[PDB]
Amino acid sequence: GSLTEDGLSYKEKFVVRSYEVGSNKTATVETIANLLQEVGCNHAQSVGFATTTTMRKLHLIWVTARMHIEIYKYPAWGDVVEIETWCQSEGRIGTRRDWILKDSVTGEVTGRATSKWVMMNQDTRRLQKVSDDVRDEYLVFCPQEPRLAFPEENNRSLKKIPKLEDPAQYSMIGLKPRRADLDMNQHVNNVTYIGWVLESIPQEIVDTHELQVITLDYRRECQQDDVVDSLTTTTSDSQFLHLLRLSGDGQEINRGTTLWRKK
Amino acid sequence: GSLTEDGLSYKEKFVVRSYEVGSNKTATVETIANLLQEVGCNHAQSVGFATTTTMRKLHLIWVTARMHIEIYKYPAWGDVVEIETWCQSEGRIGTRRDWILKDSVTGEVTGRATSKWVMMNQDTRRLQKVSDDVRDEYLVFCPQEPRLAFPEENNRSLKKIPKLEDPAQYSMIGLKPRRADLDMNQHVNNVTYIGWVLESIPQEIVDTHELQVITLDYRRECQQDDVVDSLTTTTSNDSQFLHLLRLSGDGQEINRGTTLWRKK
Ligand SMILES: CNc1ccc2ccccc2n1
Ligand SMILES: CNc1ccc2ccccc2n1
Repeated sequence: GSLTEDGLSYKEKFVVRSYEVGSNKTATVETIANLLQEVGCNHAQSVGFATTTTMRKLHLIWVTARMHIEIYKYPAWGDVVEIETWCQSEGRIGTRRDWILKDSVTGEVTGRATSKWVMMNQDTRRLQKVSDDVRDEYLVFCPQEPRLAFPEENNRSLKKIPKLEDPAQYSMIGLKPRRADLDMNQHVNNVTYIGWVLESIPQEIVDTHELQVITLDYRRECQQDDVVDSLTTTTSDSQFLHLLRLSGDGQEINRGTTLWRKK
Repeated sequence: GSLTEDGLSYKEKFVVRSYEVGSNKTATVETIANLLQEVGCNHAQSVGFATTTTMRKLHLIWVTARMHIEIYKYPAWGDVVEIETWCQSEGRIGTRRDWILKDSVTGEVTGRATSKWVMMNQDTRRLQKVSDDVRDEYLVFCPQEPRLAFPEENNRSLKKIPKLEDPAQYSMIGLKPRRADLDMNQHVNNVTYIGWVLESIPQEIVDTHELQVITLDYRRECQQDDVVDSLTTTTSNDSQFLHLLRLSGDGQEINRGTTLWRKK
């Protein structure tokens, strides 16, 4: 991988592995999400950066508020996929990281993703607006003119997601993270929540449809000793409304939507 | 990746990824196990397979009976590890796949692994001895003289593992696979069982020790709708454990194993 010529974005190639694919012999959406996260980590490393600056002194970190992914073609086992990523400031609201997925052989865009990140104190878990002096520290690594993976005026990445009402049509209860679900800081990896959401989709939908779009909001994290219930209701192509909540008190951890195309 | 000069082994390099590491910023044993499985798949693909034409006609497959891994140094996040793998027939008992892990920068052996595979009918799940027709078909891809990752006389890879007696010292109950735990054939990936075994090790041991050796026997598979209980008892500077995975309901054994950990 490497930064591009202007130093304002980063590209990296990946060969799809045997254990990274589903029953269609193409990369799962969780494998895609892991690759997006890996290229984001490599971009931050390449420019000297969690992706923290003088935020370390104040115990501040970037945390994901929303992840949105659209896949047109899932790469096959053994295929090479090229991913380009970049960041942009969204004023004092937070930051945005965008990605473009391409087939290396054809050069065709096979997917796109966007994510919204907010600044939070790692100890109190209190959010805060991005101040001047921290904004300037990473503005030199971002394009100044807007560059959006989802430009379309009125698009799926900015839709408001409603809260699923009980009773849910489908559910998968008692979900728990194991050590492989944790990152280097012992926190549950953001991609595990995508897996948990998908667990309540019936197997017949997975066997006859392909996931085209997933939008996921992150409200609160699941701790290593917490247990999660995954809830889904059809709202329709097939569309679903999703809700992840703690098994005990019913505390919301995530809400989302998925759109699936018939194969 | 590529086959070596004599075409009797396969090598491949991997850069350790950010999500592949634990709290020490080094590759987990499950990341290592996934890389061993990936290099085995690429070796089979490079020589045209890992079932032969005769095996597909008879609905026969290779299944893992035992996995044994020893790690001296876990590669760090961003490091390049080189893995060499090869196979050998073990007469009519089955096949053996071996691996050697090396640090690409130093060329030093940082790990080694060995696995035993048996031939089984895909549908009835009945094991069978390897016939001559099948044996000759893959012998042209294996070294003829013995080549062992674990040559030592009384080495840990061939030890008999006893069955853990109730009550277990430690346990993790209600373990279930999710879709990410399944392979392309919708079967639970062999590496998930390694994770499940390790789930019953206390966090204090993981935080103060490093896993040096793991030996795991595979008796039966966990189906997508099955639930597993993971059981561990200390058997021991070094710490050793006896492990047992069994179905949550009837207590049917799925795996048994041992781990050896050294103090950091
Ligand atoms: C992996 N995702 C998260 C989400 C929230 C966090 C809060 C404090 C520290 C780490 C965190 N990591
Ligand atoms: C991934 N491991 C296994 C173990 C046993 C199997 C039996 C039939 C078909 C596939 C199998 N896969």
